Amino acid sequence: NVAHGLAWSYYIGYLRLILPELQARIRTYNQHYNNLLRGAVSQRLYILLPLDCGVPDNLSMADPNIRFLDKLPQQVYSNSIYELLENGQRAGTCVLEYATPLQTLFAMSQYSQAGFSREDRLEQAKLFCRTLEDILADAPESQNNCRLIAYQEPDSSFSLSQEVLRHLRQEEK
Amino acid sequence: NVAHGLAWSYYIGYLRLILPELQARIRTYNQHYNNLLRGAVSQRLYILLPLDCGVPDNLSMADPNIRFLDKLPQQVYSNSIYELLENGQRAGTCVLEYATPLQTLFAMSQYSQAGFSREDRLEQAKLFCRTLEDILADAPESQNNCRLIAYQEPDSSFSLSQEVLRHLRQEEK
Repeated sequence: NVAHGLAWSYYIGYLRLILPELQARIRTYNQHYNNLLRGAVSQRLYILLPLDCGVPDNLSMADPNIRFLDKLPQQVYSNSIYELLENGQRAGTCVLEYATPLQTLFAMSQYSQAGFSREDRLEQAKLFCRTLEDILADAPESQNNCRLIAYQEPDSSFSLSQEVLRHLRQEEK
Repeated sequence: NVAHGLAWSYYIGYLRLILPELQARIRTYNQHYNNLLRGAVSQRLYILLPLDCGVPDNLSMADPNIRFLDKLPQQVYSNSIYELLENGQRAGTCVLEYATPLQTLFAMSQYSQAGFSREDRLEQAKLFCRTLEDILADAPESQNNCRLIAYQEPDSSFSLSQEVLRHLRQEEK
């Protein structure tokens, strides 16, 4: 039942650290990194939670319509702005990253001495989102600075860019 | 019951990574970083587990008889060699560090929305060592490359250097 510790550490040792000074680093990119143009990166941190726990080290490997734009300026943690493409053109920009602890779950199910099957993994990943949802709920302001994008995959097709673009548009209003 | 996830992640995402190429990086420091002298740093990774979960960011703050000697050479993870002093003179050298996840436990008990008392912390820290002991047992070779130094503190006095120097000598034979 590793999910509990996974969620607490991820909030306590990461989110609660970067999330407070988050929107600031963004308006800095949007308004103080250029003279000629205002940037339009969303205000929130988008966290990918594939319940499959696959974490490609390049999001273009997950979707060529997700392209790295720039590093979120600092103030040390490194974050990444991405543009999302739709029909060959930019539909949004946000800071985007995987929830790193899913790597632990993935790796746990590739390691014999753990007795960890794909079904264990899934059961644990879902548990992880729910625990994290709950922590962020009872955590002041934090829940508002970020949005959780949990998803699985069928056997049709799946667009990660469309998935993000949803919240990226559903938040414009 | 965060300890389980804490232990698995610490093994899966850290120990199982650095421990394999560990003794190599040490003999490199001991035999290939100098021409005139052979180094005498121990072969194992010494992991501090204060059940109090206090982690000072300088081990000289924990014990002035523990002094930073050098960074363990690489091959990216950074590690630290320490000399241990006894009566003003060097009694051993080893690579030494805290088990980082105890920070999560410490911080959890300083954060209201968690319902985490000192007693919760202790109960959880001990749980963490035991889980980690068990993982390292059923993990080939790994258990041999490292030694776990769990300890609490009274209300007499406690020497961290003496504690380490124990294993540092109990391993010489």
